[PDB]
Amino acid sequence: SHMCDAFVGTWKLVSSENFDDYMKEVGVGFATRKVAGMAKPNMIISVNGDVITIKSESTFKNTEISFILGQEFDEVTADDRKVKSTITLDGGVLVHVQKWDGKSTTIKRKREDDKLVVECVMKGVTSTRVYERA
Ligand SMILES: O=C1C=C(O)C[C@@H](C=C2c3ccccc3-c3ccccc32)O1
Repeated sequence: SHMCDAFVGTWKLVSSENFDDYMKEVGVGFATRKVAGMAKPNMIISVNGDVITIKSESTFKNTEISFILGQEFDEVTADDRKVKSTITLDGGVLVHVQKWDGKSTTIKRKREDDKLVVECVMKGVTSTRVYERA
């Protein structure tokens, strides 16, 4: 048993708060915000050795990242940013920093009760996305 056991699984989005405003702060344009904001993604997390894979599947976009903790990688975000990402574990929280165009956003993912809570932060703006097991 191991580092991210409690994250592993298939998860479905059940609530979202302030996501439009988070996307605005990120720089997402109107049409992508409207369509992206409707999506109810399935997040599929798995671990094979040191490699963590997070897939997100929705009607808007399918994304996939695989990574080793602490080791920077290239990511294509759902809104089509090309970012440099680094994901670490801090006290049981996955902390994902994305850098692009001189900007930065942090996504934290944590287990809380039977949920997986995703907090997306851009400057002063937070969005909270709550997932339950599918
Ligand atoms: O791990 C997670 C789980 C979440 O529910 C949001 C997701 C991040 C994004 C995101 C970030 C910035 C701009 C757009 C989008 C977007 C648009 C559609 C679906 C998902 C996402 O990151």
